[PDB]
This record gives sequence, C-alpha cells and structure tokens, in this order.
Amino acid sequence: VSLMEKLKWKIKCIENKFLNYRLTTNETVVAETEYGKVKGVKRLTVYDDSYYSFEGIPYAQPPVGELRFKAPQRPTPWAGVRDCCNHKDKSVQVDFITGKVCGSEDCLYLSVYTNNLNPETKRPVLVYIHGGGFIIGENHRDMYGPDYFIKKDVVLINIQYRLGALGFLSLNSEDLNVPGNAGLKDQVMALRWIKNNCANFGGNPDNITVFGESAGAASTHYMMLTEQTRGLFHRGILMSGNAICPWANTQCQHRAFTLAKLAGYKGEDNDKDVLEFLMKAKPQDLIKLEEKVLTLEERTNKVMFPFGPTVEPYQTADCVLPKHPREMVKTAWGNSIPTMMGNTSYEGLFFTSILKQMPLLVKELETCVNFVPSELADAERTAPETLEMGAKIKKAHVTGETPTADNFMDLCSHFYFWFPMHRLLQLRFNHTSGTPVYLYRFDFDSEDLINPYRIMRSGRGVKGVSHTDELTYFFWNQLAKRMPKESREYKTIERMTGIWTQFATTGNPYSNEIEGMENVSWDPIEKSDEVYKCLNISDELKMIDVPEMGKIKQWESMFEKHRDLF
Repeated sequence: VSLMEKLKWKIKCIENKFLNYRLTTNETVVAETEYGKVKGVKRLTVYDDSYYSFEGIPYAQPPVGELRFKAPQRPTPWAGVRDCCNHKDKSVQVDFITGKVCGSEDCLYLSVYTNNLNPETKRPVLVYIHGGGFIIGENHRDMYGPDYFIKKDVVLINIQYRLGALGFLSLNSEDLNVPGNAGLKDQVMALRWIKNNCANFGGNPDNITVFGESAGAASTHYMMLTEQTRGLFHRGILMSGNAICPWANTQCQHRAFTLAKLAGYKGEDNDKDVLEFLMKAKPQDLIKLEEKVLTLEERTNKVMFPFGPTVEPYQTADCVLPKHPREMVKTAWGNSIPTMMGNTSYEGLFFTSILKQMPLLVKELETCVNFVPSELADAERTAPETLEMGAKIKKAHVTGETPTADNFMDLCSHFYFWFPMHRLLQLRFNHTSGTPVYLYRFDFDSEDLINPYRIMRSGRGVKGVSHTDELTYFFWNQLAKRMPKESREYKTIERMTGIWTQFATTGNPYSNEIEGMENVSWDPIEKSDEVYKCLNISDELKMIDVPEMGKIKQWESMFEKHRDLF
C-alpha cells in the first residue's frame, strides 16, 4: 500500500476513534452467559439506528504457553460482571496496511449485536466468520460493523479464531497432539457457545445461519462438513468460496520444519524438536516469517498459503477434518440444510495490482500448466498429460493470439472460485436430502462506497466487481459514510441485508418486500439442470443463466478420463 493511502488510513483510524465515542451511549446492559455475566452497551449508527453491543466475550481459554498450537479449551468462568463494551485484540497477523505484525495470541473472542435484547419472539441468529486467507482478519467494528444488519430484527454474531501458523500448524507425530486445524476447532467451540448461549440475547437456537466470505466461506463450509457440528445450525451461506477451492486447504505438515529453520532452528527434521523450538518463539517472530515459507515450486503450483486447513494425520476426539473435503461431502450433515452460494461478476480482478507488479505472470497462460488441478498434474508440470489439460484451460480463457492480464484474471475467477463451486454443487447433489441450494451473482459496481480490501489491493479506480467488493454492502467499516436513501448504494445495502436476513429466517432468499424482486422467480438449482440459474444483483435484480457456464463446462472436461475425481 502506497504512502498516500497509508497516511489517509491513519487519518481514518483517528476519525473512527471520534465517531465511535460519539455513537457510544450510556445505556449499559447486563446479559447472562454460561460462564458468567457480561456488560454491553447501546450504540448508535450514522443512520440514527441503535443496537446493543457486546464485544470480547471469551469462548475459549487464551491459547498461550502450553496451549499454543493445541485445540482450544473451555474458558475460566467468572462470578462478577465482565466488561464487554470494548473490543479485544485480533489474532497475530501482518497488518495489511502498515506491513507490521499486530495482534495477540489472546484472541479467542466473539461479539454479539442486536437491536432488541428482549424480543417478543426469539430471532434468527446470523453468525459471520471472517475471511482473510486464514492469515488476516478480525471482528473489530472498524472492519465488520453490524450497523446495517441491526436494521433487521436479527441477532448478529462475529467470531474470531486463530490465524496463520498459530492456528494451523500441523505435525504428523501423534504423541505431540498438534494434528492441525486448531483455528477450525476454535470456530467449532464458538458455534457451540452460540447454540448454548444465543437465547440470552433473544436469539433462536433452533434457527442459526452461518455465513462467511472467501476463507470465511471455506470456514462456513467446513462447519457444514464436520461431524463435530452436526445439527448446530440450520442454514449456510458461502460467499465466494468453499472447502473444495484449491486455496482452502493444504498438506502443510513439513512446513513447521521450514518455518523453524527460518527462525534460526538448528537440528533434524523431527516433529518433537521442531515443536519444542516453535513453542519457545515469540509469536510475532513466527508470523513475520510466514510469508517466506512457501518454496518457489509451491508458489508455481499455486499453493497460496503455507499454513491452513489440512487433512489431519491421525484421528482425535476433536478432529475436524479426518478426510479430504470431497470425501467429507459424501457424508456431510450440512448437505441437508438450506444453502445459498454465490460469487462476484469479476472475482479475479482482485489480482490487478499483482499483475502490474509481476507482469511475467501473464506468460503462465502460454501453456496454462500451472493451473491444471493439482490432483491431475505433476509437481514439475511438464508431463504431456498436463500440457494437454493446460491447452484446454488456455482455450477457455485466452481470447486472442497473445495472453493478456484480463485473460489471466478471468482464468483466476474460475480456478479459484467458479470451478470449485461447480464441483461442490455436483458432488452435493449426489449426497443430500433434497434441501435447496440457491445461487446469486453479485454484479453491482460502485466506488462511492468501499471497504478496506480495496485499499489493500490498490484497487481504487478499477472498474468491475472484484473479490471482496460485496462486503461493503453488508458491513459498516471505517471508510464508509452515510449514504442518501435514494442512492444506488443504500438500495443495495437494503437488498443484500434483506436477502440474507430473509434466507436466515426461512431458508428461501426470496421476498416480495425486498425492492426490485417483483418479477424475480428465484428457483433452487436442481440435479437435472444442465445450466445453473442465478440471481444477478446489479442496479436491477434479474434471474439469468450463469454467464460463466461455458467455461465451467470446459474446466469439467479435464476430468473426462478421471470422473471419480471430479
């Protein structure tokens, strides 16, 4: 991020300080939880709405010392009242704007929001799991403010969970009890807290919706796959992601050793000596080195993060992922709850800045071997079969005689999002009770209202709807402003939160009370459908055939000889 955007960010952080004080009221309230009482407070919004706010509710013991890299433990209860009028630290991470390590190991908290603590009827509960590649993110309201959602009569809960190597270190040796996925286990403990405590805030424990974007969508999907969460919630929404995405998991068991070596470890490649080393290290020191762990080959093979969700090397009581995601789909309890999935209309547009900085990436489309699904390719990417499959991908996305940045970004939309969605839909149809899945396509472009990911990506002035652009219309953030009610942006906020709230309530995203839906016939996708239908969300709401269908089928064709792997 440039100096100019850094200095502006800093000014916005100071302004958000002052705004937050002005919107804090003196109406404190006290709620009961299974571990003790919590004090929260009424806050106002810039639209002059109000909501009750509880931040910093612990759902697990701080994972420090001997608990580092381990499954979460339940928290210590308290006899008095805990002050929850203020946020806690985020998980240790690199700050996307400053580039400095920030956060704390003491990060296992959630926040609860609602416009009415004592409603006549218990309300739908929506739980947001934030994205950020499993390496950044938070539930702070300067990024994820509930100010738009609390216009609806819902309970909204935003959770945190361990990130990076501290959340996703994995070691083969069963004796060490570091199987991996600690951060996903964090999410599990949070969802258990929510089911067992949302009643205290007017929530219906029998009508919970989990949703998330990007890594939060992969997370929502993991929470729909694992037996650990069976029946804990009742709808799911996957926004630009799922667990089949190539970036959403990784067999990272050898990278603990690699990280240790980067941090100055001398010794053998041996799980116990490496763990004992990492257990001593300053948490900041490990997180700063994480961007250096992936090898050239791994990066070439499109492995996106060194640590992340993994198939656990051995089964334990708290095992979240005992098998690969595709195998887990075959028995998943979440296949049989109402589900909504969607993507934006130009997902890969996110990588505009990366392609300007490393223009030689475009030459990857000369053969496209690096984008062949890794289960079909070779690490070398030189096998004749890999070349043949790469030629198929190239036909799908290279439009002229010279591959272009636009072509690269289009390819990325499919590699990272549309193709794994198609794979998931087809696999799920074979293993479900018949509960509906609805598709949306977010296609609303504005720069009058933005969110911090646009700064992170240097995407100001870039026309089109990138990965993360829809979040602006769901959550307040410290770059936002009050929009006029007749503005296209305000209308889109009402539409997006209205649709999500409607789906959370009934399992059907359609509502006649949502402006622009008068002629919308939004049917769920059927197994028999050759072509997916979706609600395209622009200035108008229109049911259309997914424009991406043709390319989706071309990617599918790579599995013609290997249909069991599709």
